[PDB]
Amino acid sequence: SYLWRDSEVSRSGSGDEPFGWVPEAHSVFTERILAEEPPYPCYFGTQGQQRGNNSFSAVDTRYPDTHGPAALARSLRAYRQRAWQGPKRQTLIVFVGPAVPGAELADDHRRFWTLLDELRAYDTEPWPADVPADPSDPRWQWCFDGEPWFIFAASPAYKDRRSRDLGPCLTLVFQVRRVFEGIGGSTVAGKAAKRRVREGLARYDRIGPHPTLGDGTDFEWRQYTLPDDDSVAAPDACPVR
Ligand code: HEM
Ligand SMILES: NC(=[NH2+])NCCC[C@H](N)C(=O)O
Repeated sequence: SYLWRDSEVSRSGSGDEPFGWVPEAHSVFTERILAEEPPYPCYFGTQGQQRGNNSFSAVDTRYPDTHGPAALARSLRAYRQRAWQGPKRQTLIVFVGPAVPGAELADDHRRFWTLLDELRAYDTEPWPADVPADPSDPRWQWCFDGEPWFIFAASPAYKDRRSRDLGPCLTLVFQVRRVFEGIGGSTVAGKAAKRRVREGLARYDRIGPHPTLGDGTDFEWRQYTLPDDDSVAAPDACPVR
């Protein structure tokens, strides 16, 4: 019941109630993604926003038993069903709040991995057979509710990689793999997509595309939590589990 379309987010909370900080986080996020000049680097995200294809949820760290990982697992199951109907290019954006002034990027990434770990406990489906369960396997991807996802962390502590600063809260961006159908890495369209996004990053960010994004697949976990510099994590060092 915490899965929201744009028009529903304002009813999340009002004032100091649980989620009372969500409507403002939603507005900061949409302002970032819809900004005109320079445009947000990912036109897919911008187009998804414009087309009503982004859904939202939240975690309120003050109330983990009612507004935390158990509820987010329910929201994610509902989102997964939604993501397989209508437009292929949908995204779920989950704000984790209230915001913590001065948090370091490493702290927000720690919080990200901890939240994924807490979700695994609430998964009602077995881990997919086509995906290795061992997070040190080159082919590991995070899975939930019977399928792999692409998931990444955004944080206000991304100072140079501004594309990943979506507002004052740690923000989790979830997609089922369906979003990439038609823009695989070998495809003409997929190469054009990476060109276009990376041109956008070269007009928006203070640091270029991270090496773990590739030239334009092993150890995808490193993409979930890009650093703010050119450091490259050890491949077998995924924090999950
Ligand atoms: C609110 C939704 C979205 C946000 C906030 C978002 C954000 C980003 C960001 C920050 C990047 C730069 C690389 C990175 O930091 O990981 C990126 C790249 C990209 N996004 Fe999105 N995105 C969104 C939706 C989508 C959707 C729906 C697709 C579906 C096709 C998509 C496809 C891509 C691709 C292909 C890249 C390029 C990867 C590369 O150059 O190697 N995005 N996006
Ligand atoms: N935000 C992003 N980096 N999006 C692109 C994710 C693509 C994903 N690594 C794949 O193999 O399909």
